[PDB]
Amino acid sequence: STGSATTTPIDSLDDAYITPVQIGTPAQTLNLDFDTGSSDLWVFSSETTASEVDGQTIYTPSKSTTAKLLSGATWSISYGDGSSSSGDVYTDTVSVGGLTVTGQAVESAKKVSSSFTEDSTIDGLLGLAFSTLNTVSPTQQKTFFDNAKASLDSPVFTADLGYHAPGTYNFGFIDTTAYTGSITYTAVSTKQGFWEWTSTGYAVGSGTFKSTSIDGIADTGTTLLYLPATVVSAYWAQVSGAKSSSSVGGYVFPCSATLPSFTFGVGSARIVIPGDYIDFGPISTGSSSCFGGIQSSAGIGINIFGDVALKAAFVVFNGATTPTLGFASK
Repeated sequence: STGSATTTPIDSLDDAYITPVQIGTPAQTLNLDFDTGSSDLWVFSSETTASEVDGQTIYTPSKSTTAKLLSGATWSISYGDGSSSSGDVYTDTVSVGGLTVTGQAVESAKKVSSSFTEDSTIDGLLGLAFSTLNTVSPTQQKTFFDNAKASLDSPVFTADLGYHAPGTYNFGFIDTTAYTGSITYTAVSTKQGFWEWTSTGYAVGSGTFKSTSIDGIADTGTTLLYLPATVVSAYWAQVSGAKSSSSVGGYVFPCSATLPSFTFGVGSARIVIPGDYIDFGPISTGSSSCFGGIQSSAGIGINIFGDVALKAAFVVFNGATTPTLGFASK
């Protein structure tokens, strides 16, 4: 089998992407944030504290003839950005882009943090990291990809995120029309439960390539590119007037600037992030200070190849017995 679904930016800055997901019978369609950095499929629901729901579409398991309470199971998750959610668990039929899994753990939120409530466009998350990170207790549950894998034509999914435009998540096949040149594959460590890999270096604008190993994760659920402070300082030094602002929480730059590109290495291959992808707009309405899309990972504890980086590429998440990652230009 295969599946193919369009993913759409939630706003004009590509702060996140939402993908429609069918849950239950008859189908209830919710717009979920596909997150290769976590492993829980959780939704706003009829069980979510009413004051914490503001415009989201909810899953109502009592209206689904295929929903079953997973008795005794609970979940609770905290994300890198400090947001969180928790609740109980149902199993139900879940379909993405024509690909159907029966018996999928659908984690129903009883509580969500303010960041989730305040974002009316995201109805929940669909985790695509390794199932070892799943938070369901006392019986850990599998991700949608893990459940689908044996049925797929090939044990892979791909992310093709757009810049200020829709893109695609495919399951079970590699669309050879969706990228230019060849896909370069690189080793993955699953030791921390992430799609963790090692970039071979970077360049700033038209500058020379610096060969240096940068360990990080491919994370579709993180907006920005988070790299070591040395690398990030070298980037922003090429933008007149750019500075790290502790009050804003990262590097900012004059909105009048033209940003240089940023290149990262994948083996001997190179992915070029255009300068425009690094512009996250005014820090507040009307300001002439703009937020940068490349930020320091210092104090995160890990480097993160988030959407800023991934949207410059066609990315293969290969879930073979020994997983790998593939990157192509597009």
